[PDB]
Amino acid sequence: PIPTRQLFINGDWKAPVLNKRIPVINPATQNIIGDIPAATKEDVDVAVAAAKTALTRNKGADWATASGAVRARYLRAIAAKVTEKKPELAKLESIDCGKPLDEAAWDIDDVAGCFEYYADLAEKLDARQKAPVSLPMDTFKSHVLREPIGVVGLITPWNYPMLMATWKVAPALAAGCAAILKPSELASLTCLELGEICKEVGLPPGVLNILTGLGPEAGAPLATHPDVDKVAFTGSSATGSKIMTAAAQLVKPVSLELGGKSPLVVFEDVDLDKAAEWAIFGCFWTNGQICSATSRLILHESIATEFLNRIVKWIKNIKISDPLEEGCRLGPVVSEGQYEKILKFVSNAKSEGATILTGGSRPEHLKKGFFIEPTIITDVTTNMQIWREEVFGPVLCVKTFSTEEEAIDLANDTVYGLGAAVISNDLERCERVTKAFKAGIVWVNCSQPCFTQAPWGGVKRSGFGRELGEWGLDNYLSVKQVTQYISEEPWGWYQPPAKL
Amino acid sequence: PIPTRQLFINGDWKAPVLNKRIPVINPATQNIIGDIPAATKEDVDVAVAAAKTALTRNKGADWATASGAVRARYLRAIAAKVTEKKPELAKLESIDCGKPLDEAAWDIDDVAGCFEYYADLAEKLDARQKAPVSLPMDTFKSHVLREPIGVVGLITPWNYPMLMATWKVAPALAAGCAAILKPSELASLTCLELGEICKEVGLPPGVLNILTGLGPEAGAPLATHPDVDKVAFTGSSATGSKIMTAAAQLVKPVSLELGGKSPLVVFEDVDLDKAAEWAIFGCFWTNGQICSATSRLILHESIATEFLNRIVKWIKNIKISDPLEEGCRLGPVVSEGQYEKILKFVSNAKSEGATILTGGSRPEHLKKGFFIEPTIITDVTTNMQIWREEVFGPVLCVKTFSTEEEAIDLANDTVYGLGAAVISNDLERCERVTKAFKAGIVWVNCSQPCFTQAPWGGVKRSGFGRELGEWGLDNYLSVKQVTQYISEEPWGWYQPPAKL
Ligand code: NA
Ligand code: NA
Repeated sequence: PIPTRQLFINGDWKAPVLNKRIPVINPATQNIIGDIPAATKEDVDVAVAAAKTALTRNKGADWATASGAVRARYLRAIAAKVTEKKPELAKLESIDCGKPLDEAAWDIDDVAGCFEYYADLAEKLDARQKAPVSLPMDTFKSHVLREPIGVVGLITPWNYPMLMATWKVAPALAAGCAAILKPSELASLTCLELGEICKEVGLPPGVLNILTGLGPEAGAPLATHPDVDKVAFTGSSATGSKIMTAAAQLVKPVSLELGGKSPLVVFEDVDLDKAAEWAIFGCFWTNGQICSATSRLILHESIATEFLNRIVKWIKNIKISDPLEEGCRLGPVVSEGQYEKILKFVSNAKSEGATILTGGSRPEHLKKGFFIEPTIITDVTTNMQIWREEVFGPVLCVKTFSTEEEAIDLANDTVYGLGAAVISNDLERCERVTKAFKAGIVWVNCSQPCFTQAPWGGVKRSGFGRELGEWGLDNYLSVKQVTQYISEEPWGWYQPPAKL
Repeated sequence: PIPTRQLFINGDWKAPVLNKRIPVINPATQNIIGDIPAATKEDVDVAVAAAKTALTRNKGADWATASGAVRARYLRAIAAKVTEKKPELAKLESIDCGKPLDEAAWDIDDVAGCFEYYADLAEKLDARQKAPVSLPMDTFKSHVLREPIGVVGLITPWNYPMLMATWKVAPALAAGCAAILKPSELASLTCLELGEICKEVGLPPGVLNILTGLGPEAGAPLATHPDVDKVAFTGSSATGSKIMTAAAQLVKPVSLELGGKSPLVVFEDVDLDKAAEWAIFGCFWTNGQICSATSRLILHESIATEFLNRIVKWIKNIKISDPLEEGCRLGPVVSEGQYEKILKFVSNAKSEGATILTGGSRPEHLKKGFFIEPTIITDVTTNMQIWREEVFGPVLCVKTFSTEEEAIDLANDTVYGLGAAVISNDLERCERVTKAFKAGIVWVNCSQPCFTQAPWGGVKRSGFGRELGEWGLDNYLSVKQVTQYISEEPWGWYQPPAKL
């Protein structure tokens, strides 16, 4: 059932030069279920060269210098193909990364949705070219051209395998770039299947190249390659640093989407079951593996007790099972390494004097797989590890407040600044807290809903630059100023040689 | 004559903590003519804290959360002061960095012009807040807020002391940020005078801090400070690499405007005198110390002999003297170190078999000061140092071509990609060569003219990001997405606890 593939390079399948391969593990069962190719520098070198050629081939006429509407057709066709293979792609996603099937299906709709969104942006791009710049002199004219930034390396995480890749691939292709996508080794199946869809769409060879493998072996050489114009990255802050470090040696532009410790602030004037559902979605959905997870509950003390009672009840209704099982609302975490790391976060918080209100370990009824109960940790102190560090599992901590000012202070109490959410019936209070949040994304009376139309990214230690929306496309376009002297007069700055 | 000043921190003059100072040298005379304060980490610490406080003070009401029209008035008032003090400021610039007085007067006009431009942009910004994002669902509403990015470190070079400072300071202040400016230790006089102008205008304390000193002592701590939100930099690629390297540790956003080896392509179908003047302006103007200098001449063989003859005639008419002298069209280079570096490029070019068509050493009639004659180097081969490395002095090297395609390949034969220029009466040929240039900035039928209204920055090894125009303002604004659930229906993703 699980496909066996090569690297996708220059329009076709291709064995890694050193022919190495790595396991595919199903997090729900812990069994090895196949393998994926493991790329090295010599594969990067081939892929990058293929990308270069794809940009220059035929004067760039098939891709780079073609009109946006031409690229748009390719992106619409990729979108229709994804929609066609939805049932299979969603199942491979759930198998590969462990998210509930109903989540994977949502992801696959949004992959198609993203390609279509950027296809429409590609059609609008042609009219955006040669944008006049108004000048305070009639002796010059100036305009702007928007050109493909060039060869791009795209390095993505496993929590939303196909979708994270798409967020980068769609605008990059829409802008006329040629991409090397390096998906997470923990979940590469659906990205490899993106290769097949490229073949079936007839996407020009070298325009998209997919290289699976270990981060240091296959990701790292993208950031140190003379012919890579930009690296776009989503994942850990630590890996971000390393990639940014390496790129510096060649002053290569890098964009970083990183993790966070996002706050959800819940005021007293709310429907408790609505606010309880959003809090669970904010921390436990995607099996807690959300970069922008509201993993810190900032809860008005007047309702603390009854909110926590309600939220625990909701947790008890969450069906935790194999992701493919009907009605699944929580799957296993992606891997053994993470499973053990998450539980260590829970025990450390126990060792520091915090209370496990609910959850804390694997569920009793599941013997195999990396399953963890939705955990709520209470009696939490500002200096505890649980409060400051990203857990990336179904683990929420709770602190209480009374004043709006104290809630904001607790909210902004972190080195990160990706997401933030406020829930209150008082809308002027929502706006006030919105403005006070030091985050790139703020949700009002919800937590987590993510639209392709709107800009996505962090402040402080959560990285920089925005993806999605028009920002997403602009990340892959280089701006060229064209300024023209239209006066027939000599510049007249230097003294001319006398005539005779 | 030459003012004596302290650091400018938190609205007032303040001695370095370790009270060190460093000399000011007149490049024209080589005399020590005064001194400037030399900041260290502990001064950066004080300046950074001062910037922080400045953003939060009175709930940001004076500056950060104030309307754009309020910051505009401060910017217009700075612009008026610069204009008022033009004669003294221009003279200070010339004495400090060595550029002809007529050039410094032009810089000071544009300093004022830049503040005025960004004042207009600060006003327009109020109307750009809360821009709605159009959603494919009636159950959510979304918009964007544009907030100050926060505490910015601004690190600038000596070739346009006040103007380069302004390119960063004006948009940063227009965006409601608070800035720490670290000017070049080779030319800090006019930037310190910006300090006095801030006092006189009543700019809120901490909004602009001016820290003079050594690169590693005063600039470097900006890139490693947890409270610095962004570093904006213009200077050498090597220093750029270092700043980007340090900033990566805290995953801090950095923008780099670096040097290049920019080409000028001159086709046979042109007025030789006009083309000659522009080639001189492109390489020898500002004493050849232009990041975007067209330091490689790509000249059509059919006109090569007679073009080179004309350009030599024009060069002989360039008056080279003390920058304050009436009619000066070439001053000394900024420093001894630069002086010696440039002469080494000329002799290394001779050591490799290239010809020195004109210039090559100091002028005979000037016994003191770091003067170098405008230099044309011919018989150049692509592997020569002179062809590939940035000289940053009045040194032009020449190569010949016959076909448009050969000229483009020569033009793009470089790791850099800041600027580029085409001169031809055939405007359709200009457009073709424009599109083909791998550069951020292209000049048609001229070389070098620079407008505040138009985006400025490089591709490849010349850095990333764009300054000036609306791009300049956006560099200092963080994007905040605000997405609000407006449905009264429950999210309905999770199974609710049974009603009893
Ligand atoms: Na897997
Ligand atoms: Na000086």
